[PDB]
Amino acid sequence: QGFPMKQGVLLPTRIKLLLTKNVSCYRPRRDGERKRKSVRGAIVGPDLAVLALVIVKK
RNA sequence: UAAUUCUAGAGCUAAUACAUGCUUAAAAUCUCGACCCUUUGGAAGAGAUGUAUUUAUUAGAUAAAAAAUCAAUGUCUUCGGAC
Repeated sequence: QGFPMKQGVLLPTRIKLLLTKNVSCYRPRRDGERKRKSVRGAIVGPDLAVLALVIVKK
């Protein structure tokens, strides 16, 4: 669908959260505002469409 | 990702952003008290004191005169201690 992954939620799905200032996946327009957005969980599965890979040793 | 002032991973470098942290007069006054050897003693040395926070306890005088008194003392000693 488009949604990104967030480390800390122990589900293989997506859910609605109330994001805050210094946390990733959100960027506030005014000061002191918080929005409810929807983010995808931290467990991989057949639904994904990309994946991040860092070569820690070749 | 069909999509909205949606955003993920990897790589750089700044501040009146964020996090730390030194400098300086002399004086006085307190407490502790090495010693001292003595009467009625005096003393080295030590530490404490900005402002702000919280609690407790004191100063923050005043309507009109003079003695007797208990001692202590500033002082001329008048070694009385009156002042």
